[PDB]
Amino acid sequence: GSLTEDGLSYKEKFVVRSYEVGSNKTATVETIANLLQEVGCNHAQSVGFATTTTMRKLHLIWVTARMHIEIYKYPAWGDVVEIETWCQSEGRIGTRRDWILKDSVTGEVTGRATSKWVMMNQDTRRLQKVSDDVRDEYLVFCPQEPRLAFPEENNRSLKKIPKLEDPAQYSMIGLKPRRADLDMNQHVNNVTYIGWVLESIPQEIVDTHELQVITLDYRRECQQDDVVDSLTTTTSNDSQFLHLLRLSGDGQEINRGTTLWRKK
Amino acid sequence: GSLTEDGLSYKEKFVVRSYEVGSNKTATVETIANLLQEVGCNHAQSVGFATTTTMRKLHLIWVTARMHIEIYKYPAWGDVVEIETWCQSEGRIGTRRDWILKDSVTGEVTGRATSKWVMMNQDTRRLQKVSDDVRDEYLVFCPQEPRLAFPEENNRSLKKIPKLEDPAQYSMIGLKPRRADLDMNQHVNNVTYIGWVLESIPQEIVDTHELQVITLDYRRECQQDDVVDSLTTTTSDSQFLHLLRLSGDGQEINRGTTLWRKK
Ligand SMILES: Oc1ccc2cn[nH]c2c1
Ligand SMILES: Oc1ccc2cn[nH]c2c1
Ligand SMILES: Oc1ccc2cn[nH]c2c1
Ligand SMILES: Oc1ccc2cn[nH]c2c1
Repeated sequence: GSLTEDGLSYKEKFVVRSYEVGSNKTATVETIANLLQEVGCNHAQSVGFATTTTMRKLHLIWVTARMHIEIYKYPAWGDVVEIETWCQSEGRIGTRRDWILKDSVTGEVTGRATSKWVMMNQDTRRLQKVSDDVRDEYLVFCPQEPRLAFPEENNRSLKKIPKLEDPAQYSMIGLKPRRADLDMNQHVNNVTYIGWVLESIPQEIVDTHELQVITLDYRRECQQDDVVDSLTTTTSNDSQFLHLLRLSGDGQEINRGTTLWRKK
Repeated sequence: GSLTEDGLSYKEKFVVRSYEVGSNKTATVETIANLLQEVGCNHAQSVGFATTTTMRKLHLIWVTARMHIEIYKYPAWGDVVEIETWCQSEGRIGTRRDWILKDSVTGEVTGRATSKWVMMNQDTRRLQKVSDDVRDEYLVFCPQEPRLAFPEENNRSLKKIPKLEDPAQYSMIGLKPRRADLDMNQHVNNVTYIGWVLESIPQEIVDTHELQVITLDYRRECQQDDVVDSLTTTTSDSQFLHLLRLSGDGQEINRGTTLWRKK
């Protein structure tokens, strides 16, 4: 991978691996989300990082508040997918990281993603508005004029998500992360939550439809010793669902989301 | 990746990804096992295949009976690992696939693996002795003289593994595969079983030791709706005996042994 000519975005090519594909003979949404995370990590390393010096001094970290992914065409095993990523400050609310996925051979856009990140103290877990000092240190690596993967005036990436009411139409109970679901700092990887949300989609939908859109809100972390319940209700050719992840015991919410599926 | 000059083995380089590393900032054993599987798939595609023409129509498939992995040095995030793989027929018993892992920069051997594969009818699940017709269509892609990743006389890769007796010292119960744990044919990937075996190793061992050797025997496949119990007992470096069995009736799916070195 490499930073582009202006040094304001980062591009990388990936060849889809045999173990990365699902029952459709194409890359799963979890493989895509992992590649978005990988290109994001390489972009941060190429520019000196995704904590800055000031964040490390104040015990501050970036945490994902929302992830929105839209896939038009999933790459097959052996295909080359090219991913471009960039960041932008959104005032004092937080930062936004965007991605554009392309078929490396034809140059056609096959997917796009956008994520909202908030600043949090590592220890207290208290969210805070972005300070001007921290902002200045990020701005030199971001384009100054808006560059959005989802420009549209009424787009799906910014819609409010309601809380699923009991009883859920479908559910997958007792979901536990294993050690491979944890990252280098023993925290559950954000991609595992996508897998858990999709667990409550019935097999019939998986067999006859392809996941086209997923929007996921992150409210709370799931610990290594936590147990999760995944709940889904149909809200709708296309099928739409409302999703809720909550702790098995007391029902504390960890995530809420929406998915949109198109007939195969 | 590419077949070597003689076309009798296959080599491929992989750059370790950020999400592929664990708590010690190096590639997990599950990442390694996935790369061995990936280089094995690419070798089969490059020579005209993971099933022959005669095996197809006769509804025959290759299934893993044993996997033995030894890691001396795990690659870190950004490191380049070079993997060479080859196959050899072992008479009418089955086939063997071997791997050698190297640091691509220094050329030093950082790991090695060996796997035993048996022939099974995909429908009845009955194991079969390898027919001479199938043997012939495979021997043109394998070296004729023995080439072993584990040459040593009666080494760790060929030792018999006993059945763990109850009560187990440690256990992780109620383990279920999710859709990401299934492959392109909706079968649980062989790597998930490695993850499940290691789940019953206590966190204290994980924090103070590194996994150096794992030998795993496959007895029965776990279905998408099956629930598994992972059991471990210390037999000793630290050494453990492992058993994976169905939550309910206790039917055995796997047995194994691991060897860990102090960090
Ligand atoms: O559970 C699921 C269902 C659908 C998809 C698509 N990619 N990953 C999935 C997992
Ligand atoms: O057929 C293709 C080829 C490459 C890519 C990349 N994303 N989706 C694809 C589909
Ligand atoms: O549960 C475990 C424990 C140790 C390792 C090392 N790689 N992957 C593991 C999983
Ligand atoms: O430090 C290294 C560098 C590359 C490889 C490959 N396997 N292990 C390694 C360790």
